[PDB]
Amino acid sequence: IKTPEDIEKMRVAGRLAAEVLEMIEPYVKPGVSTGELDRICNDYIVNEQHAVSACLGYHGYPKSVCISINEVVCHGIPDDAKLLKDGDIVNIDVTVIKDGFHGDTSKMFIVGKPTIMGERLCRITQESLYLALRMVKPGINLREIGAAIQKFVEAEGFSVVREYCGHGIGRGFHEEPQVLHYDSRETNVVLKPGMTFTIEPMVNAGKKEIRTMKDGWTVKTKDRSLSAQYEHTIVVTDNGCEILTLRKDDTIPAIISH
Ligand SMILES: CS(=O)(=O)Nc1cccc2cccnc12
Ligand SMILES: [Mn+2]
Ligand SMILES: [Mn+2]
Ligand SMILES: [Mn+2]
Ligand code: NA
Repeated sequence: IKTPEDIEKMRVAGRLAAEVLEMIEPYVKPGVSTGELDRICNDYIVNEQHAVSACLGYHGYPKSVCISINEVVCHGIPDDAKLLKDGDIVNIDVTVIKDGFHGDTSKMFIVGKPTIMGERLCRITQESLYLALRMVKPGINLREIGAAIQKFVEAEGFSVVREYCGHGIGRGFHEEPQVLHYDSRETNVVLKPGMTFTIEPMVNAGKKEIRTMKDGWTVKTKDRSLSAQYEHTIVVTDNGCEILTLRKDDTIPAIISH
């Protein structure tokens, strides 16, 4: 449970994280390397935002952002040799620390000519984040929120990745609680005002199972189906929530009141 002043620090950090995604958007084009995208992000964070990437060095992570293409579910490592191409779907997952507090958000970019199925998976995944956000208010259990995401996603013939989840966030990067995106008999966390955490559903076109690669980081779908993710950092309010990482292109308001 964060203090008013700490919540303010989270607004600042969350805005910065959102702004990295706004900044990078025009660079997300056929032909660019994920390596360069990462350099551009890191330069912006250090030099213009006077912040730091939370990811760089975190538990040994080598880069400043995670960039995940098509069948890669999460933790794609920027690389100078990996070029974006027409029809790709790409997640850029950003976390910045500013004044001791973390802001954590990601979105999908569609590269070149969108494919109908890429467009669909991306839209449905964002909608699954959106429906979750509209549920958030004190007195609700996280279990219900995980359950609703799962129900929505699967009704689309998609699946929810189980190995990854949203999380409490503040002066730490991945704090309690775990925010599962599916119904779990383990989840029992009733929301309270001032809690800050993320919601970050990872949705596969095919089966839920994943595979980790040999670089200690990159995760793909076991069946090599497409996978998409969107993420926001939020604070629970008296009556709902406030999205700390909102972007210009978000089709949901910052403050959600009940
Ligand atoms: C820093 S990171 O964005 O690459 N993410 C992570 C790093 C290290 C450990 C993690 C565990 C769960 C989820 N994300 C993790
Ligand atoms: Mn991560
Ligand atoms: Mn993230
Ligand atoms: Mn996160
Ligand atoms: Na993907």
